Amino acid sequence: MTIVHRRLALAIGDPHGIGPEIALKALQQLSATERSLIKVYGPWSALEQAAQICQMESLLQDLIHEEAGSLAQPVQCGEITPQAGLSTVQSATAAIRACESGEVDAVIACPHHETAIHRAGIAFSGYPSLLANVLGMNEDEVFLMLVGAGLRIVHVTLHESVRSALERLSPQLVINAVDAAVQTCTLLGVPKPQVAVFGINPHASEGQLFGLEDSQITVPAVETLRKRGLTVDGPMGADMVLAQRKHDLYVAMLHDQGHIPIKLLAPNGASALSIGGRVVLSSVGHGSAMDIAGRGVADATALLRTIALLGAQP
Amino acid sequence: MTIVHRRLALAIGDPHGIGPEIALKALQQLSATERSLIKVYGPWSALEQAAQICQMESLLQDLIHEEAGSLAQPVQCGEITPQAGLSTVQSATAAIRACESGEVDAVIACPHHETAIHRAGIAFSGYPSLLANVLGMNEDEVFLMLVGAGLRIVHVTLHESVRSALERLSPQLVINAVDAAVQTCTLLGVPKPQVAVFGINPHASEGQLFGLEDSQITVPAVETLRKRGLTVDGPMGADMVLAQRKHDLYVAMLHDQGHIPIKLLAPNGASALSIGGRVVLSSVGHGSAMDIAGRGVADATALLRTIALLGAQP
Ligand SMILES: [Mg+2]
Ligand SMILES: [Mg+2]
Ligand SMILES: [Zn+2]
Ligand SMILES: [Zn+2]
Repeated sequence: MTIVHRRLALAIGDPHGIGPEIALKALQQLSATERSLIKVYGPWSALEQAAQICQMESLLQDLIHEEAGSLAQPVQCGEITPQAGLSTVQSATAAIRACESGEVDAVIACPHHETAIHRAGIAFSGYPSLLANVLGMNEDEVFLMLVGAGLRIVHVTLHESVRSALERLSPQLVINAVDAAVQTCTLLGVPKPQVAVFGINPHASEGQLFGLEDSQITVPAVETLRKRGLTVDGPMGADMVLAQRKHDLYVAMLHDQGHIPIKLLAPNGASALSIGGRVVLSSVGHGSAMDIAGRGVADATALLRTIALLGAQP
Repeated sequence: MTIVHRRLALAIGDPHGIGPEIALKALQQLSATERSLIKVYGPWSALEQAAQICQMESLLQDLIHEEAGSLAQPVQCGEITPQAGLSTVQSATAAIRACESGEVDAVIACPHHETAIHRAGIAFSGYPSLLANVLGMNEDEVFLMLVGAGLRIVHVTLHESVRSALERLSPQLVINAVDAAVQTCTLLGVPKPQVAVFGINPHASEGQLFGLEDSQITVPAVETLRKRGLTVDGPMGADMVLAQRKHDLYVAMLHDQGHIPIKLLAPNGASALSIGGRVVLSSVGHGSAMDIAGRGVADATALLRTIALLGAQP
C-alpha cells in the first residue's frame, strides 16, 4: 500500500524523453503524505508539458520541486538535443547534492539519453562515475551494488581488467565496500544483514593451495569486520556460497563474479545502486524511449519499483 | 525408458566406500540389454560384499566385469586404507585405458577418497590430472566441462590462482579447450554445436578500454576457430551472453566464470566431465560417504543421472 518511507530526490532525466511523464505518473499513484517526501529536480517547463499532455495539471500544485536543468527554448518531445543532455546532468547533479547535504536520503534518476549528453560535450560513462565526479571522489571509492531476485551483491572492483582489479585489491578496499553496502542495506530495510564474502581465487584459495591472495586480503578483512560486530562468513568459493542462498549481502571481488548471478536470475527486474558517501543513487532499468515521448505509452512500473526499493521501511 | 545408448566403463571407486553399492543399485535399475553395455572395473571381492548387503547376488552373473584393483585382504567397509586408494586408481586407470583403446565410448568413476589415494603414495589433484597421466598428455591439454540445467561450460583454466590463470592464457590454449569440448559435445548428442566464448575481462574488455588481454587472446582464437568452419560467437561479457541462453557450449576463461552459473542453477544436478584425447570421464557429484558404507542406504540417483548424460542417444 505505502511504499515511500523516507525523503527522496527524483531527477526527471532527459526532459525530451519519457522521464517527466513517468515521474508524474508515479507521483500520481502515491498518497499525499508520500508525495510530500519526494522532491523533484528538473525543468518546470518539462513537467508542465508532460502534465498538459497526460492531463495531470491537478498534480503540479501538490508537488515539491526545485528548478534544475532549465532550458533556453520550449521542450521538443522525442528530439535528441545537446541542451536536453545538459538538463539531464544538471538535474541529476542537483539531486545528488541534495543527498550530499542531507536534504534527502537517496536519489533516483529517470532515463538519460547518452547521445544527448555526449553532444553537449560532457563525459558520461554511467551513474557510478557521475556520482564520483559530483562528490569529489575517485571512481574506485564509489561501489556498485546490484539487487535482483533476492540477491544483493556489492562489487569491490568494477569496470577494469582482472589484472588491474587484483593489483588494487587490499584489505581496506574490501572493508570500504562492505561498510558502504551495509549502510545501504539499512536503507533497503535490512538493518542487521548476514554477509558472505567471495574468494578472489577458486575455493577461496583453499588455504594457500591456489594462491596467497585470499590469505593477504579477504581473510584479514573478514576478521577486522567481525571484530566490529558484523555477521560475516568467508571467504568462500563464490560458486559454493552463492548456491546456498542464506545471506542478505554477497561481496564480489570482480565484476563478473556478481554480474553473472544477477543477469542470469533477474534479466528484466534488477536495480543498479551506485553508493558513495551518504548518497545512494539508482536508475530505472530502461532507456528514454524517444519515439514514444509525449505519446502516453510509457507506464511508471519500473520507476515505482525503484522508489519502493529505495523507500523501504526500517 | 532407455538411458544407455552406447558402451561405457564404470569404475567402482573406493571399494570401502559406497561406490560398489551405488554401482549395483544403478545397474539393477537398467534393463538387461542396458547392463550388457556397461563394463565394470573393480575388485570382484567388493562387488561380492556390496551384493550380499544390497541383496543383489542375482545381478552378478549377468554382469560384464574386469578384475582391476584387486585386494590382498578382505574388504573393510567404512575404513580409509592405502590399499583401497590404490584399488581406486587402478580401476579408474583400467576403465580409462578401455576408452583410449576404444573398447568403450566414455568412462564414469564412482567416488574416490582423496586421503586413501594419498596414503598410498599416489599424486592426485582430481580426474583431469589422472587422465593426463594415464594417457601421456601434458596436464594443460585436459579440460573440465560442467554440465547442469541445459548449460555446458568448458573451462580453459581451472584449479589455480587468477593471476596464474591469466599468465598461461593463450590463443592456442583457448583453441584446445574448444576442440576438446566440441568433440565431447558429439558424445553428449549435439554434433555441430553453437559456441559462445567468454571475455577474460568485464564486457570482453569493451574493445581495449578494460585491458588488452581479450584483443591478444580470445579475439584471435575466435577468428582462427571460425576459419576452420566452427560456429562461434564472442568474446562477450560472460553475464550478457549467458543470459541469452542460445548456445550449446560456453567457453569460460576462469574457474568461477563457469562454476557460478552451474552451481546456482543446479546445486545437485551438476556433472563434471574431464576430457582428454578421445576419453570423456565423469564423476558422480558426491563423495564416498565412508560413514554409511556397508549400511545399504546410499542413493544411486546421481550415478544414474551421470549414466544418462554420458549414454545419450544421437
Ligand atoms: Mg570458486
Ligand atoms: Mg582487449
Ligand atoms: Zn558492467
Ligand atoms: Zn572446483
